[PDB]
Amino acid sequence: SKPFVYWGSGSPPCWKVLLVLQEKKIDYDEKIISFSKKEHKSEEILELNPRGQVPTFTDGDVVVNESTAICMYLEEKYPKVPLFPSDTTIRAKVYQRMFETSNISTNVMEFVQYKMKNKDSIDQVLLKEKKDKAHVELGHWENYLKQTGGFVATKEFTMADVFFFPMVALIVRQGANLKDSYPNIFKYYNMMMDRPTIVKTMPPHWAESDSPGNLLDLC
Amino acid sequence: SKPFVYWGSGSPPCWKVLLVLQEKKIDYDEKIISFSKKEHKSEEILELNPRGQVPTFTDGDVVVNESTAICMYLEEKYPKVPLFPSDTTIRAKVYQRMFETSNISTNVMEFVQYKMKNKDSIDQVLLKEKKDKAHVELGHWENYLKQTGGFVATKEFTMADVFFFPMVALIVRQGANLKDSYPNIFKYYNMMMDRPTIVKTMPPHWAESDSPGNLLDLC
Repeated sequence: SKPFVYWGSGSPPCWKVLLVLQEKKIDYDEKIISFSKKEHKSEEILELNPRGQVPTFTDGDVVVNESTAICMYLEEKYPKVPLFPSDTTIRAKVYQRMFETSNISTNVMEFVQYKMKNKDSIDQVLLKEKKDKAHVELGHWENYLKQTGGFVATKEFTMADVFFFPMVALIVRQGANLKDSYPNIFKYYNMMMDRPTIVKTMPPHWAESDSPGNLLDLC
Repeated sequence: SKPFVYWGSGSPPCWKVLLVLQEKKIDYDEKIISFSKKEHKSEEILELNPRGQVPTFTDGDVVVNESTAICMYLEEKYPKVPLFPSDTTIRAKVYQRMFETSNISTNVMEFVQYKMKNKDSIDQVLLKEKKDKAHVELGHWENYLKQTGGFVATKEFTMADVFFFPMVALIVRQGANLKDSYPNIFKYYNMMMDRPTIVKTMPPHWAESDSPGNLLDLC
């Protein structure tokens, strides 16, 4: 009857879900949980999601948890505002961009991961690899955006941008200065940051919290 | 006109693609590359896939690389033999299982990862965590299979099994003894191993190569 979504601030998988709902204009109920207070580990969550993770989503009797699965279900259940074009060939490219975004987590966020799981423990001999790998990954997306001149997969907003943008917003959040090193991504970020649905779904805790600044040196 | 797939032995993302093609009975051309000889890094591959990875797939003018994207494209382009049921609610569960399989790589394969990236370097204090985490992850799937009594998402073979099985076959390949600890997964594995399409797509190099045996102690 009416989708309900349990989610938390700062979580790209949660953001993906909110963006799809907003873009498709679907009315939904929500429960903003507290990560710092471990509410994603509550019994109400576990009943619906034995992994005790967010997002956890329900829609009538339907219950779905994996962020990507939720997005796919919403696109299929509410076809009114399609986040995929109709041409099968073009759709293939949207799917390609969507799933390729996972490489950003691995190749880029690992630079932020390492600068924490053992910080104050120099190893710039290897650290060079990671930072360099982050630059290589970003290069791909820089090119993609350069090629489209608009969004990440086509000249129109699609499911691919739902997956991509949150990752870019997170990167900027960590203090990355993309203006001159990655002009197209920066331009993409600025355009998207002005999109009403994105404005509505910015992570609530970022406004009053300081940027961790783990990518201030990325460049 | 006729799909063409570049792929390598032992790669779950490649296996996923071959299974979809075989299950849907789509006729395709193929180029079996050599990982040990770095043919996935060839110029012919790079032209199609700048990441120099496999699987790389083409179908006429369409070019798609991400394994999941390839599978989605095939399901959409060749609807004759659907790997998804028609009911949107049930499809949601198939999507859920498909994407949740990624946790197996992270929670289970990490036990195999660690027992290599720094083997002969005891740390059973932490090692306990990893092994234990692998058991927790497998528990979920044990339950799922217990609940269905058949396949991983429903009582019918679906896209979810395409994603799941390769990961289980890999686990067994590493020497896991699931018979008594995870009876339903073992039963699932045996049934699937007898499925003609799986028989046809077993990783070619496994027959004459010894099992790495990194999960012989998992139990």
